Amino acid sequence: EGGPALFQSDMTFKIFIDGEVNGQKFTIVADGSSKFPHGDFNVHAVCETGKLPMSWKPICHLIEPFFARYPDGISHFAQECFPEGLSIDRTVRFENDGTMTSHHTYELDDTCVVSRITVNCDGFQPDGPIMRDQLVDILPNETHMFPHGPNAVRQLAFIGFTTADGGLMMGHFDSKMTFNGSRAIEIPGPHFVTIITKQMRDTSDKRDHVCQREVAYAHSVPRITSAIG
Amino acid sequence: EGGPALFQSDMTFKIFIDGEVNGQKFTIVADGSSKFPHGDFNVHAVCETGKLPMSWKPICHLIEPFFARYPDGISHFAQECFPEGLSIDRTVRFENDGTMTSHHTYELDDTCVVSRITVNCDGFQPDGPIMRDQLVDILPNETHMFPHGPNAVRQLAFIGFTTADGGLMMGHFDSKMTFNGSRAIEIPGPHFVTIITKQMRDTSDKRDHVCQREVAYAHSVPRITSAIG
Repeated sequence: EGGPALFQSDMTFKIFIDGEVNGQKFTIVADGSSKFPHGDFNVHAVCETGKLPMSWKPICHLIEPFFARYPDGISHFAQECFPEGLSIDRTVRFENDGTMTSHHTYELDDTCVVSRITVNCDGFQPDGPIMRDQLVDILPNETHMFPHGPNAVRQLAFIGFTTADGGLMMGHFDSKMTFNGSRAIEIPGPHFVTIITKQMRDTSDKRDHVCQREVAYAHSVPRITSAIG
Repeated sequence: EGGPALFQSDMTFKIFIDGEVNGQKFTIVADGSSKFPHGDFNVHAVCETGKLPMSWKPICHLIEPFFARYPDGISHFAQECFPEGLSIDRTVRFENDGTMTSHHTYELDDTCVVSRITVNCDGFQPDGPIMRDQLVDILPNETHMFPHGPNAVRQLAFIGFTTADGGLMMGHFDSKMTFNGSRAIEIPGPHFVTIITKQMRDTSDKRDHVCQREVAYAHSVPRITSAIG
């Protein structure tokens, strides 16, 4: 084969982000380590226009669904999209603040994964927690995956960020992964992917950047057999 | 504060819902039971105005967060809420359909929680799957519970329902649970409550009713410390 067959070796991956936020175009390149059976992987990403013009927090999701660990019995869409690869459209709407809108595309490089991304960030508060970099932590979460028509899936998530003064900035994440190819592909039934993420600027680098860790795995949930028995 | 002490016995509950949908009033009354350790309780619901004019499925979250089994280490906020009690303001925005707005008060009467709810459902598509009773089941979810101000927690969820043509009706659920008391109560950290829900008709009760079983348990997700391993 195959699709998930391709993913049984250890893996590297490459991320070319080409973003902007309220005007300031920037470029971010990152590259990647994920060891079979995946589920746990770290990213080094380097801001190539020197300094990043806003927080690195909201970048987390931008910097690899195929690397989530799936149990047998839940079909691994993101992995089955290969080799044809997949695209992603995604909005994240932060309350009383801005909206990221990414478009990602992905290509397999026999055992590498090239990821090429546009992201616009607009209507954002320049005085707010993302620009003033008042974003303390990134709450873990149970993202919801749903079958989206014949060749895609949808990922819905609430992304929690803790504010300087110990509040909460809530983001609404709506993301659609679509298979590029023409052949048939199984759309898994409704499930979840748990995503746990830790971020930080690798203190030994002259150029703005960060290291990032993510644990991410799929599960389903109980079924009820009857409403009395 | 001695609220969780109270819930250490087997309780009952009674619910009065005053509803309207597309300008047509309806009333639902419910009762049920939740034996310690709780988290798997059932409710018998009856429409007091004859025939309900919409699917029963979307009524599910209306007919008891204090009956979610928590584990130690997470404050079980809806339980700390007594003896005083708690209220909920909840909105469910359905994709391309209407909104359900509800206000709930909860009172404890010895070992009975009495619930009083007014809900308004507006802008619902008359030929839609909700008004045409074409919802077929309810998808299990992972609500996300966040602490909110000094007196409240916020609950956020994707509540989906399978329609009869096997598509998906998706609700954006946003709920604020407020402590009615003037003391200070412990505001738990960000966690989750998993909810599984199933409805069935008891064929002995000739009235318009549902029996609804719910499995609900809170859990939190371990927060990675090393950005390494």
